Amino acid sequence: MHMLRIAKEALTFDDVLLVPAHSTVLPNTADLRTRLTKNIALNIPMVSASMDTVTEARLAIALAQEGGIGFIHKNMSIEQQAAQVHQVKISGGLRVGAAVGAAPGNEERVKALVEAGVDVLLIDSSHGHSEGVLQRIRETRAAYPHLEIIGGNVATAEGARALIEAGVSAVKVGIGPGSICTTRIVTGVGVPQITAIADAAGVANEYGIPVIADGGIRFSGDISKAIAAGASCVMVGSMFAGTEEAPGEVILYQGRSYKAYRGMGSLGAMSKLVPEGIEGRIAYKGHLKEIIHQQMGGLRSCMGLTGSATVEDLRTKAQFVRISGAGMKESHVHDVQITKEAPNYRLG
Amino acid sequence: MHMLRIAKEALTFDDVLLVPAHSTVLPNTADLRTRLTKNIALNIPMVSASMDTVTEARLAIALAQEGGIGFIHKNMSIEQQAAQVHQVKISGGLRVGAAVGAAPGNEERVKALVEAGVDVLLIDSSHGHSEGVLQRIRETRAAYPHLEIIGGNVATAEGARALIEAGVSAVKVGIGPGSICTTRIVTGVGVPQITAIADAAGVANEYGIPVIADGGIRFSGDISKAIAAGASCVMVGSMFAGTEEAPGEVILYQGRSYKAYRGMGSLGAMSKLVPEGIEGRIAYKGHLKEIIHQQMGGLRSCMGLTGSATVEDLRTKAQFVRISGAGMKESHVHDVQITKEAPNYRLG
Amino acid sequence: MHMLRIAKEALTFDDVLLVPAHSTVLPNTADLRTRLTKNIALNIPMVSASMDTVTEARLAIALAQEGGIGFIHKNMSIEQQAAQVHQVKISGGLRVGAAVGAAPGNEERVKALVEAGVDVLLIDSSHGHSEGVLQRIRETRAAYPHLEIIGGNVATAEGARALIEAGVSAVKVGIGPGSICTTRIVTGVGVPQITAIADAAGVANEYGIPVIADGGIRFSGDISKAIAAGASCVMVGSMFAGTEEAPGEVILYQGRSYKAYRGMGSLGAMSKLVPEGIEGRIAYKGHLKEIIHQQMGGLRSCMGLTGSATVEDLRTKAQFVRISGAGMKESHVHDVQITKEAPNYRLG
Amino acid sequence: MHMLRIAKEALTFDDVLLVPAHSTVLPNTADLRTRLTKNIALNIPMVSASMDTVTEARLAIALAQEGGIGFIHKNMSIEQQAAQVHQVKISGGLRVGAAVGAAPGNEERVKALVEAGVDVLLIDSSHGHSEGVLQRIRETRAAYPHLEIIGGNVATAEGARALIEAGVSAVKVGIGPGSICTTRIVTGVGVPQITAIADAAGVANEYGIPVIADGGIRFSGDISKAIAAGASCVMVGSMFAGTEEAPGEVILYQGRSYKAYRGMGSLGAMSKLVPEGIEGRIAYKGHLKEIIHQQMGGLRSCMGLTGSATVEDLRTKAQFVRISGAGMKESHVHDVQITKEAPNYRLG
Ligand SMILES: COc1c(C)c2c(c(O)c1C/C=C(\C)CCC(=O)O)C(=O)OC2
Ligand SMILES: COc1c(C)c2c(c(O)c1C/C=C(\C)CCC(=O)O)C(=O)OC2
Ligand SMILES: COc1c(C)c2c(c(O)c1C/C=C(\C)CCC(=O)O)C(=O)OC2
Ligand SMILES: COc1c(C)c2c(c(O)c1C/C=C(\C)CCC(=O)O)C(=O)OC2
Ligand SMILES: O=c1[nH]cnc2c1ncn2[C@@H]1O[C@H](COP(=O)(O)O)[C@@H](O)[C@H]1O
Ligand SMILES: O=c1[nH]cnc2c1ncn2[C@@H]1O[C@H](COP(=O)(O)O)[C@@H](O)[C@H]1O
Ligand SMILES: O=c1[nH]cnc2c1ncn2[C@@H]1O[C@H](COP(=O)(O)O)[C@@H](O)[C@H]1O
Ligand SMILES: O=c1[nH]cnc2c1ncn2[C@@H]1O[C@H](COP(=O)(O)O)[C@@H](O)[C@H]1O
Ligand SMILES: [K+]
Ligand SMILES: [K+]
Ligand SMILES: [K+]
Ligand SMILES: [K+]
Repeated sequence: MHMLRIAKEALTFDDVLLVPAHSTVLPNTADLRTRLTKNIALNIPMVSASMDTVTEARLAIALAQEGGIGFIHKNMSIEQQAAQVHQVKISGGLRVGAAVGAAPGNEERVKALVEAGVDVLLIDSSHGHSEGVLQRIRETRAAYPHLEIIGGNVATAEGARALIEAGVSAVKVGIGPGSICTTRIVTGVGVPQITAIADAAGVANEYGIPVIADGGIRFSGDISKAIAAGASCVMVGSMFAGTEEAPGEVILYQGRSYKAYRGMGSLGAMSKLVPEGIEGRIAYKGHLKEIIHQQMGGLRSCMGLTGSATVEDLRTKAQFVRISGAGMKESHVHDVQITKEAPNYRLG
Repeated sequence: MHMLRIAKEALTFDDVLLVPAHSTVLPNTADLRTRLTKNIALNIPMVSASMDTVTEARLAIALAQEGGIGFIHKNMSIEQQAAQVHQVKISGGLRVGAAVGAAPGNEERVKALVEAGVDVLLIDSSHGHSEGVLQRIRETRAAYPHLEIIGGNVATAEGARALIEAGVSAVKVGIGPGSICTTRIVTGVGVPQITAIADAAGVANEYGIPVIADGGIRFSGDISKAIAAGASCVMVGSMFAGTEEAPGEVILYQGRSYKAYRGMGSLGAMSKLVPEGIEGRIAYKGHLKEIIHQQMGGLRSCMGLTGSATVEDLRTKAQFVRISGAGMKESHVHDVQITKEAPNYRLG
Repeated sequence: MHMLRIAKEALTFDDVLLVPAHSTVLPNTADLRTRLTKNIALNIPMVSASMDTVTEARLAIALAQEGGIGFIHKNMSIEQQAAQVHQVKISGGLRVGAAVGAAPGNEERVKALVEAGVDVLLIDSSHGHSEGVLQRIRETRAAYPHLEIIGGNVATAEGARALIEAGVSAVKVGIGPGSICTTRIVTGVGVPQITAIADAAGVANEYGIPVIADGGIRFSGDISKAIAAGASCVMVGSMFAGTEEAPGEVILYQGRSYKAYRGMGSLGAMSKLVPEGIEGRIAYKGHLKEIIHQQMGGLRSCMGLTGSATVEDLRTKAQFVRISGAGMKESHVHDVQITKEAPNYRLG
Repeated sequence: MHMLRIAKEALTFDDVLLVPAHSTVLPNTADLRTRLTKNIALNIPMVSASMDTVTEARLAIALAQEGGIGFIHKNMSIEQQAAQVHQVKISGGLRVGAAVGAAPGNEERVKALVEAGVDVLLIDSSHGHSEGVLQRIRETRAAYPHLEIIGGNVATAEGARALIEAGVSAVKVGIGPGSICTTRIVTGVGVPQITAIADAAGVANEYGIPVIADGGIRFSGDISKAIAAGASCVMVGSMFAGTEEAPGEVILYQGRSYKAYRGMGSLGAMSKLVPEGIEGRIAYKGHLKEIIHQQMGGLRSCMGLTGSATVEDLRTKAQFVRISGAGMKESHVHDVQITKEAPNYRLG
């Protein structure tokens, strides 16, 4: 019978914790280096979302200087987007990426971006397993046989495989886990992100193709978990939004400091439309460099606790335990009133 | 032993998500057409609840114009109910339904409604598996052999089967999931709605009889899930209550705009009574046509994500994953303050 | 290995719902009659807690008049307790019970209560499986071979069995589920109440001995569930506290009307003590008769939905489904603002 | 496949309850005596955290007088720490412990503490399975063959074993359950505490080595559970913070009385640092002696309910049931407004 076609149970970040192990690794000796694509290395496993409230040249420069790579968003003219890529390239040999989406008629944007020296092109869609997206990847790969191309987003083994066979240099994973996302609520479609990363990685591992975990990262411990689940690096929006280097001005509202943060599927980013994201504000965070130091500090401390000398060790060898709701509540601060916010644990 | 007679675990909407798949379907090319009954087609898979704060001729007209069908409520005289059915029929060949409940002595209401040209009669009860309800269905089917009859509500395979054998043209499913319902709390009786739809559909599928999923639909993603669970269309109360076309005037209260919305089992709708619903208010929503566009937009986007070309594909082929509480929390917007409500994600 | 000695998973009320079935039963034709003990019948399956903020003669009279039985509390002199039992007996042949606890030196209280015509003696302890309690039961049974004796509380098969072999006429079940109870938090000891009732009943059924489900009943649906789990009737404190007939005066506080309600293990009821209950206030509820009508209305409607003609049918034949947290949230009223509290669903 | 490397499910305090059993034990006849180490007995199973807002000589004296042992913290000079150990020793032959952490260069602190008469040395780390910690234990054990040494923290069987083989006299268990801890959130690493205690004890039991359960104890029932899980005693911070005897002055804030309580991994305790704890305030609690009486009262009442004559009986024979979220909610006080806080159940 099995009238209800339930393929399996799926987990996200708050369903699991990493198990501590024998370790000779110290936090400050952990090696954070990793891969974005088969041919592009990173010194830290962080990439910035291709969103108009997160990544232009300014943030892409600060991030590349810390060892990551920024993806310049496409909500600007072809000329401005190429100028922004070029600005990153002439700021000290830094690497940069750029998003172009998946619609037809992006050829001229793609050509401008390759000419401006873009290191990696992101063909990104809310549905990477769409035949349109797969065909744009094939055409771009035939047109530019040596361009590094990231394609996404998928949330399944099958999708990771279709992207790899279409020619991607990395698979980006995540359908609906984003802070600003309403896709799962408005469509009913999604896969909890830890299960999505692991399913994608089980395929991509076979071809040596890295998986980028995109969306849903809120605390530095979610980075650790995303990597242990199979990701080679993570993509973040909300963790970098609100930084000084992110686009837009600081807004003061009811004693607090904010920057705008919105989904690229929100009515405002898209300009009757049916949106799959919201328009919001995110607490001002100060300089990207300090945020990065705190988040990588957490990852470093995990690598010490797990005995993971390198990111590959965390990604292929660390183990999880599955926890309940009570388990998650124990993991947070509890039964004490906080008198000073820690820089790596800001709730409100 | 098994002293505790637990038949199985049961799931509702927030326990599951739909898995994305290979798709050539685009949202605006998805085919939304479906069946209400074996012989009555709909252009969209939405029917309105037979409630006195949701459906009279006005809403039934607007909905039929969008491709759905409205069920005129029975809290009015036989004459007014027939006049309302007739008003829908002479508003451009629109289809209309009407509720009559299940008590004896409804014969003359039934005759008036058939004469006024009603397309589908709803014999609706809070307990469709009641022998009284089954006998009213049999008598109505012998009296009107070609009248389309919907019978409900049930929440089990056995109940769906008893309704089919009594002569129904469609089975309506749902015991207790409604927004305004206190049945499960006051009686202890109910079945989580995704499991209820799937159990009913496993039976009804064998006879080609559609299942209508009634109650508990809050976001457009719940529509997708209800169909993937086996429903051919959904019935909604609260999603249409508060629209301009729903009965009753707009109430202004503490800066906000409302319309009355109440269970038909509430003390007010029934006039010592023991109620199984409450009397409430629901946010003013504006015109039904825009609400419908947003909800069908979500369903369309699901069909694109799932590669479901038609509603039948979603209903018989899409797959689910089971999620935890943490999974559901990730699916909503999280860790960002919303500055503008999206029209398809209004919380408060 | 199994270092963690976990005997099994256990459930309470909000973990389960009752499945609707074929029914010829109508709510107002359901038979509510049941057994308190092997030899004492009740017209409704409700008994009142032996608490000093719930049951003296006044409430015990009103309840017996509705078909239940009240247990007079022991926080008064032997003489006052016998006078209260006698007052119920001379108010029209009504049945009455009285609590005496389990400490040595209760012989003279017991003799006074039997002489005042008590129908049923409650030897009640927070730990019915205590050897002291079992020996007081044996001695009382040898002293009064025809006195109906209820012993409790237990939460296991083994405990139910030890009480039966000690000579009880009914087993009372519940360790820690009470509204006003902190036992499980302060000791770490308890069994979720639906599992506790079913385990006890699996034993008691073999001897024809009824089980009384004591504590944790909040809504009328919990009564249905407690019986379907194996109870012959339920004992309630908080549902009857705050009624006009319960002991104590109405307190007005911040616009609302209250009566005191406290655990018998609270510091105030016991007068360095280590309490296992709290002192509180409970909303004023009006007359017991109307409360009873609402709660039995819910039970009646369950019996209609489940096709349970008698309480025995509900107790031995109805089936459950296990639900998630999302299931429970769907069961309550949701996504609507309540404008008028229903008499059987008062939250605040 | 099993791409997601999930070793097993893990539980903490709120996931389980203890099952009541046949008992001849009365609360006030229960024997609370236990072991801290193989060679050091305690009269009650409570030790105080080595934190600068919890334990100096003053609290260590009051606790030892009640039958426990206090661990003097190391955020002071070697001389002050030895003077504090000495003060406890000359306050009536009381036992005392002292923390030294795990970094190299602690030799001279260790020598000063042994000379000042410390009974037990705590070599404590946030990662007891670190090779650095294991080597400091070996060196300290070769240097002081008869010094009782506690090593920690671990959360696994493997870790308990590595500590035992390094020479510890007791294993301290807990990675991340502390009130003031953000390790699990900032690193992603941790094990729910009931599972952590049981896994560690399965190893330590084989060598007769006690396990100390450290962190996450909020109510006296958590003590019972920690012992039944395999601990010989518990270590607490927040339960003793805010007592009169704990370090620091009472702070009055918004009508309420507090003392500072902070993680030893917090930015303030450590003085760019990446912290693993927060700085907070905890309600003023009054004298340690009364707190201890309430907490041991709860444990005593558990031993009565479980028929556990001694702590060893609770630790090796008591059984658990696994509960849901609804189970935990039933265990707390519910559906009543508390008018007087009980001394053993203070929420706010
Ligand atoms: C492309 O950026 C995304 C991504 C990566 C994801 C989602 C999403 O909604 C958007 C915005 C949707 C946009 C800009 C409309 C164009 C399109 O539909 O491709 C999602 O739910 O999971 C992943
Ligand atoms: C009939 O409308 C419903 C339906 C469809 C359902 C329930 C319900 O309470 C009412 C109102 C109950 C009324 C009007 C009283 C008459 C009766 O009892 O039939 C429910 O809980 O699941 C389904
Ligand atoms: C006896 O009334 C109870 C019962 C029935 C239960 C509990 C309880 O705390 C009390 C009050 C405890 C009292 C009055 C102290 C005397 C004693 O201990 O027997 C409980 O937790 O489950 C069941
Ligand atoms: C040592 O005290 C602890 C313990 C016992 C634990 C944790 C922790 O963060 C600290 C403070 C961390 C400090 C003082 C920094 C030095 C170090 O790292 O050892 C934890 O998460 O589980 C157990
Ligand atoms: O409007 C949107 N709806 C849904 N997902 C979006 C939208 N805009 C961007 N995203 C995705 O959300 C991610 C950011 O998630 P975050 O880091 O949790 O804030 C982006 O990298 C995209 O994958
Ligand atoms: O008083 C009531 N109690 C319980 N269910 C009701 C009541 N009135 C109507 N219903 C059901 O609730 C459904 C509406 O649910 P909603 O769409 O979640 O607001 C209706 O279609 C009926 O099935
Ligand atoms: O102080 C107490 N602590 C724990 N349980 C108590 C206490 N006083 C009474 N009880 C139990 O709690 C029951 C009432 O539970 P209630 O109906 O949920 O309010 C009583 O019948 C007793 O079994
Ligand atoms: O900063 C910190 N971060 C994490 N754990 C800490 C920190 N400081 C102390 N601890 C641990 O937390 C325990 C106290 O937990 P508590 O009793 O739940 O308040 C201590 O005994 C240590 O094991
Ligand atoms: K914690
Ligand atoms: K989301
Ligand atoms: K409901
Ligand atoms: K309780």
